Amino acid sequence: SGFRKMAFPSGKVEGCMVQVTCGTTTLNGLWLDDVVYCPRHVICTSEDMLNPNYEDLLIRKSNHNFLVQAGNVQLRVIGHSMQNCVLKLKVDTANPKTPKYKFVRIQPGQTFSVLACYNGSPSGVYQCAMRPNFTIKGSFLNGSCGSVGFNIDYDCVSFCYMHHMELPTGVHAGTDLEGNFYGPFVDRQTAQAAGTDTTITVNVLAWLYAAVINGDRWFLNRFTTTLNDFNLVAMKYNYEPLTQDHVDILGPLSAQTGIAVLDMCASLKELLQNGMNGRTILGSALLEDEFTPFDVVRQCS
Amino acid sequence: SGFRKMAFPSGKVEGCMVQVTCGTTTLNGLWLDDVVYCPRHVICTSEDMLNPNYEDLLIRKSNHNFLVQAGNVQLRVIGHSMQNCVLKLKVDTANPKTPKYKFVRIQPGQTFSVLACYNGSPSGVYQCAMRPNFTIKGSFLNGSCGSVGFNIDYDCVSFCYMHHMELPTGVHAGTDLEGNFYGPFVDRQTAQAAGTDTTITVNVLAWLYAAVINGDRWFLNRFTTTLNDFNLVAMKYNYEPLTQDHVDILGPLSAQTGIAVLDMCASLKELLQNGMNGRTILGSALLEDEFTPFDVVRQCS
Ligand SMILES: *[C@](O)(C(=O)NC1CCCC1)[C@H](C[C@@H]1CCNC1=O)NC(=O)[C@@H]1[C@H]2CCC[C@H]2CN1C(=O)[C@@H](NC(=O)C(F)(F)F)C1CCCCC1
Ligand SMILES: *[C@](O)(C(=O)NC1CCCC1)[C@H](C[C@@H]1CCNC1=O)NC(=O)[C@@H]1[C@H]2CCC[C@H]2CN1C(=O)[C@@H](NC(=O)C(F)(F)F)C1CCCCC1
Repeated sequence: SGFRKMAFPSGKVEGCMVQVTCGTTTLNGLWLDDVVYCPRHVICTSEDMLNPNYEDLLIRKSNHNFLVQAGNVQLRVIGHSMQNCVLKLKVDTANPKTPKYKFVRIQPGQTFSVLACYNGSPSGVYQCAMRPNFTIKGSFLNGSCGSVGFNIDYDCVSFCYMHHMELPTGVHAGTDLEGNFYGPFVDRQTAQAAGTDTTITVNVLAWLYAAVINGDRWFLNRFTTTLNDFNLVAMKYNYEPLTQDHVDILGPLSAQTGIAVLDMCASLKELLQNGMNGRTILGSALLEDEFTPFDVVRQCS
Repeated sequence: SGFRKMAFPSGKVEGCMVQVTCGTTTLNGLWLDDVVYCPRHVICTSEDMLNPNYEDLLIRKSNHNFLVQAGNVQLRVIGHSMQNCVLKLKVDTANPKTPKYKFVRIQPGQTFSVLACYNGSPSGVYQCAMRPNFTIKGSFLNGSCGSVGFNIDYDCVSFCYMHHMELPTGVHAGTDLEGNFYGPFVDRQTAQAAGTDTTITVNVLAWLYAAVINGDRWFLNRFTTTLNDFNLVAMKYNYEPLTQDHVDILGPLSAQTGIAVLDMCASLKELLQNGMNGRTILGSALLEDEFTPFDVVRQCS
């Protein structure tokens, strides 16, 4: 039945995307009820960005310094406040398309959908993982700032990411919707570096189970192993240690396939030690770590 | 800035997805104006599907044999007709969320976004290519039938795919919105086979340009080649021949990077002849053929 990098349907979030302008700076905002959330660096000039004092920069602004456009209609700003690295703009109209929503802070290894936006206009949607080093491997150009990441459980949108910056390795960094950065990054145009990344082991194992459920079995073997002996090989290949919490989460997939977790661990070990020898798994020549156990169950129903 | 398999925002299509039930068969339909489009096999029992006569099966049905649910509201059917492999259900309410739309039949090598749907509820969105053998490498379970594929240009949705079936290789087949199958497939549970697939050469070249635009340059070389000598190596690696039409389409990417098309061809030749030697391009260990030149320009702005 097949296995694809699948994003959440983006309709509930499209209806919240607006354009926020302050002087010559234009980026994207999220309009929920009578509040528009955007990156605070909207109030910055090129010069300010080298070493901004945001509190100073903001006390020098008024409501009228902020143009908020929902498509054609201009929303009148009637209030502003900063929360960490996000600006909150109180507007005179509650968004009639406000979905059921929450603000959630995701953990490294968890996945979410990104709605790339330019000038408040949705451009595309794709799935990302919060990397262990708190970066995301996104696709973001100038104008993307204020684009959000989200999960949809039932009809409730859980917002977990707002886009702020690109690092020199070509990966991306931003905040939760309360304005707290993921990882040790700051909203200043200064030399900053992604820390060394690791492979999300539990997600590789989840993807191996997805493979089996779709009829790729070539990489399986009769062997098993212990959490301990497996984790020695993980250490060696720059893979996150696997925990009992990780084995427990892989349970439903373990049952559905009848392959024990520590049996599937023995498969990963041999793949790590010998490579794939010109073969592929779910159309990849690399071990994929951007599917969670939940993503695999969800998609393989 | 990064490169991702990116789907169109799915909002305009979510607002068109309905559930169609006929007896015990439930699948998805597309509600545009006062018409609901769905797979004609909705009128089939398990038994009928082994060798249906659809004309017969349909003449034995009335408007009242079709329950159409848009979320919680039931739409009253006031007409029905078959067009090839699609059923058209005239309903008593024009869809207030009908976007600007077209029905288009796409060519092999072209891409589109799929909104996977179950019980008329959007489940996920992802990008697909119409393969040269007229299959798509989708992710579709029982209940997916009636799920649509589409491109969005300006605010106009061009619908190009409706889902009908899975082939034994685990790839998928269906129709345009006028009910004509892509490829030599029929809507009957009988032994049918995907033909041998080729790699979309123009899309691999487009993806190499995307690579250069994002700073992957390792695979470039000083050499060039001719269309003919390149096509000799394409033949050998099960790659579609490249045409002047393909070279012309790659022009804007050729210009933007200053790498001539036949220069980038000499790179593909060496990648085909010697492989990648443990290196990756845009995070893939395989040559990717599901990005069009348009997809690369659009995303790499
Ligand atoms: C974002 O602000 C944006 O989209 N703003 C638009 C409105 C005004 C101009 C465009 C922008 C998004 C990135 C641009 C390229 N790809 C992106 O994802 N972010 C930034 O430009 C961001 C600002 C805001 C906080 C810090 C500064 C600098 N910055 C960066 O992304 C830079 N990164 C760094 O300085 C650092 F080293 F990572 F810290 C990039 C440096 C290379 C060139 C592109 C920007
Ligand atoms: C689709 O009709 C559906 O979703 N309908 C729902 C309502 C009733 C039950 C589910 C369904 C979608 C596929 C099922 C698995 N994944 C899919 O993409 N299509 C079919 O089942 C389709 C019907 C309609 C036209 C032909 C028959 C048979 N069929 C198939 O997909 C089978 N393929 C073939 O018979 C053939 F060889 F390709 F010709 C599949 C065979 C094995 C896998 C399950 C069905």
